[PDB]
Formats: sequence, structure tokens, C-alpha cells
Amino acid sequence: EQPDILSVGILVKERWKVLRKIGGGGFGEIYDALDMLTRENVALKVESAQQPKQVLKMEVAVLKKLQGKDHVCRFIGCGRNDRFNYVVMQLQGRNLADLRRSQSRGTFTISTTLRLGRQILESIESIHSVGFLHRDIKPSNFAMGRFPSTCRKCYMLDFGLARQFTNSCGDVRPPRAVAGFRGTVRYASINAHRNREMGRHDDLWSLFYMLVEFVVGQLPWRKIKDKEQVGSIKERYDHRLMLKHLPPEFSIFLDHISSLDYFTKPDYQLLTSVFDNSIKTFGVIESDPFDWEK
Ligand SMILES: COc1ccc(Oc2ccc(Nc3ncnc4[nH]ccc34)cc2)cc1
Repeated sequence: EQPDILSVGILVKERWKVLRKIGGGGFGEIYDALDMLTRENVALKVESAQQPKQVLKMEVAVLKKLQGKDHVCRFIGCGRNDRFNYVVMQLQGRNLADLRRSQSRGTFTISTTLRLGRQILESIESIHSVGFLHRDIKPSNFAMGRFPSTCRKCYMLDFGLARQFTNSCGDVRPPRAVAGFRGTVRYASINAHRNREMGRHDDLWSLFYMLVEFVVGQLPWRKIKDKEQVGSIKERYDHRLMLKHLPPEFSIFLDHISSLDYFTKPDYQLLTSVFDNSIKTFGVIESDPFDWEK
């Protein structure tokens, strides 16, 4: 097998001391580093400068575009050399994929699900608003903050698979006839399965699948390994069945996203009202313990 892209102990740009590898999936590796300028721990993403698919150029572009917005890591630095490309950003805390897996039956309560859901929808509207599609919405791309002031905030952690979908003016770009999907089968919309150009609604489909998995603990295509077979299931599936364990207003959510296509801007305010109305109906308040606190 290959060694780690970076040796633990090295200094990147005479500033970022590599301490430990913390992740390895996607199209590179991520490390906890010490920033010797600010004297703080940071996250350091790296990719080989020779590997066939490099995505950190996209990571930097989107992270920069989103500075000042909610639910995103603070940008700290970036660079390219003959060995590796790197991006430095705020280090966060516990990953939603991990937090869900730690639950008794892999489920969150509707209180935790609704609050996380609404934060995630905020993060999706935000990336759409600067002209990018995420295209890889899944639990492991979100984490809670790691300080008292940030640990009730959910952050969108990665943008590697994003695509710019607009002009500078906000004109939706003509879709390609074929678009080869590189995201996760489990949370992918039918359009990803069909190798169609993904749109804003495909990120909302993936959120819908994440919310259902949070409350039910599994999706109907949990045990199916073949990507096509998953696609077939989704193509025929009656998504109304997934409403059973969601608050009633999610019928509005599902009817709305079902109506959308590549060329149709989502009604984000309608989808936000589904969360806001559900949270009031269930008497949920922001200070209530999340499931991992209690
Ligand atoms: C499928 O379930 C999984 C997969 C991978 C995984 O590991 C990690 C580890 C780190 C990160 N990312 C980050 N972490 C902390 N601070 C961060 N700032 C920016 C990215 C980042 C994401 C998943 C955890 C759960």
C-alpha cells in the first residue's frame, strides 16, 4: 500500500506543522495541523499533484466564495507544489455520520433531526446562492463545531465534487447531455443515477434521503451494493412512504422537490417553512439537548 501523502512532523510553508491524519476517503487526505502563526489547531487537506482527479482547486474556489456565510469553515490558506496541493481551514468537531452511528438504533429524535435538517438546508441555499451545486450531500460532509461557541452549529465540511451552475449574473448554464456522477450511491438522486446534469433540486433530494435515514435509521436500498439496482429502486419508489415518520408538513417538502427540475429554482422559503412550522408544532427550542448530549 502507499504511504500517507504527508509525513507527520513536516512543516508546510514554514507555518503548518502536520500532527495526525484524521481522514483518508474522497480524493485526498486530511490532517490536524498546528498553525504556528495563529498558534491554533487547523484542518489541512492535501492531494497528490500527480493523481488523476484533483478537486482541491474546487475546494478553494467554493470555500473562498462562502467566506462570511454561516455553516462553512474559515479559510486559512492554500498552495500547490510539485508533490502535493493543499488547503487549510477551520478544524471542526464530531461528524454527523459518526454521531448517527453512535445512536442506539442509528436514529436521531425528531428534535435533533429537524434542527440539523434546517441547518443543512441553510447550508444548501447558501452554496446555491454563490452559484455552486454541492452534488455530494451526505452525513460525513457535515460536523458540529468543537468549541462551546460552535458545537451547536453544523458545518458543511467539503466541496470537492461541486460544480458552478451559473454565469456571474445568475444565468443557469446549459446542461451537458451526459454528466458522469462521482458522489455516493446511498444519498444520490435519480438524476445522478441517470448520469444527467445535476441541479439545485438534486442536493435537496440528498437532504431528503439524509433526513429519512436520521429518523428511520436506514434507507430502503441500505443492503443493495449494485449502483444500477439502487437507481432502479429509486426510479420506481413511492417516496410518500418515507413521510410516515416525518412531521406532516414534509408532504409539502416532498411535493415541492418532486416538482423541480434542472431549470427550476427551488422555493427555499417554502422548504424553510416546513422546518420552522414542524419545530414549532413539536415545541422544539434551539437550547434543547441534541441526542449525543443526553
Ligand atoms: C462515512 O462516515 C465517515 C467518513 C469519514 C469520516 O471522517 C471524517 C474526518 C474528517 C472530516 N472532515 C473534517 N473534520 C474536521 N474538521 C474539518 N474541517 C474541514 C473539514 C473537516 C470528515 C470526515 C467520518 C465518518
